[PDB]
Amino acid sequence: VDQATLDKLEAGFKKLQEASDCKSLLKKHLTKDVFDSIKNKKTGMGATLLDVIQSGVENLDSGVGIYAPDAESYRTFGPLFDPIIDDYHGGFKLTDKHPPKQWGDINTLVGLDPAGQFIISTRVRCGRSLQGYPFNPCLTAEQYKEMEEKVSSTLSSMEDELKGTYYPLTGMSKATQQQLIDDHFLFKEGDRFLQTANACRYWPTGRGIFHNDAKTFLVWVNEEDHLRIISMQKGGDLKTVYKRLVTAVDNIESKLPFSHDDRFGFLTFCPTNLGTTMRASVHIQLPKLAKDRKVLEDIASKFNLQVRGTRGEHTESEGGVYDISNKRRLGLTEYQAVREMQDGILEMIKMEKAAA
Ligand SMILES: Nc1ncnc2c1ncn2[C@@H]1O[C@H](COP(=O)(O)OP(=O)(O)O)[C@@H](O)[C@H]1O
Ligand SMILES: NC(=O)NCCC[C@H](N)C(=O)O
Ligand SMILES: [Mg+2]
Repeated sequence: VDQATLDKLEAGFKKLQEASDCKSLLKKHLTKDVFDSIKNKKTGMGATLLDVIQSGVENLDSGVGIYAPDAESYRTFGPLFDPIIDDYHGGFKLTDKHPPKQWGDINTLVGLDPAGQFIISTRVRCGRSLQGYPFNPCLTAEQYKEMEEKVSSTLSSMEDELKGTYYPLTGMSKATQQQLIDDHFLFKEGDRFLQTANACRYWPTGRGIFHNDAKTFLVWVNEEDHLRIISMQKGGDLKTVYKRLVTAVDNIESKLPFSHDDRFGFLTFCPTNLGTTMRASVHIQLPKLAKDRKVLEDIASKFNLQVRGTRGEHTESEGGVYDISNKRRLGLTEYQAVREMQDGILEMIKMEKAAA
């Protein structure tokens, strides 16, 4: 680690201390001891502590504030990652290891809202990293192009329900891009948390989206993770949505090598996405319970759920529509993660019906 970087870290640490109302896990867990213990360390790819905490230093409204530039970072900077990961995922000890992949019995999942008055749409995503490629901040432009080639070529072999077409962001019309984002299908462009993590270099080179014609099965290429594999549709038929995701991921896994860690399960760029990498969500209206989004969030938290705005994290609810999902992804199985959403949403709906 050089001097210019040390200077910036000391100043960043200072900034976090002075931000009396900053509530990120970065601020909470980057103690002086922790800070001093790892600030002079560097990975084989040259990732430093600055590359890890910079997004959280610059964006004090971060909930977490850190990312892993490469896989090594998770251990090189363990003293910071470890407490943050344990905290976010609701208990995960130094000696704990994420369980083996287990989709569980899909037939035990139910329709989340049969009368159709609360839930708008249901979505399940996972993320994967390609073996042999580091995370965004360590990628070159050429690697983005190489990965895009590997993934798009693989997805051309999908068949039946999953058969579809790859659409590069490069050459994509502004109108087509904006509509896909508005309809909740395509990742947004220009995220300040990702940008400051240097996760968006060379944009839009290598970025794009694959989907079947119905857009119930989608794969994001080279956004936050190398792949995000998504199943979604209108309504509350979680069983179908989840079954389609399982089929797609099992099939893609036989073709592409993805990075998996004995302790952290599937590796991802953000520590919140480790393990199952799974975020199962609904877009839902709960007018009585949502009469104050902070009350809504307090209720959700007891069910281990997270509340986001309509256009994703770091956005507001529009027209009473909230994104509610399992928060935890690591230290529980895929089945357990999706069941936390199912169970929590079914009960929150019951509470809404009962509320005055
Ligand atoms: N249950 C859902 N139904 C429809 N669209 C959804 C649902 N949950 C999330 N989305 C959309 O997914 C996109 C990604 O949002 P983000 O909050 O960035 O999720 P991720 O963890 O998938 O990256 C946004 O456009 C958001 O509207
Ligand atoms: N909504 C979320 O919890 N997103 C995961 C972390 C995103 C961003 N780096 C943050 O810390 O807010
Ligand atoms: Mg996202």
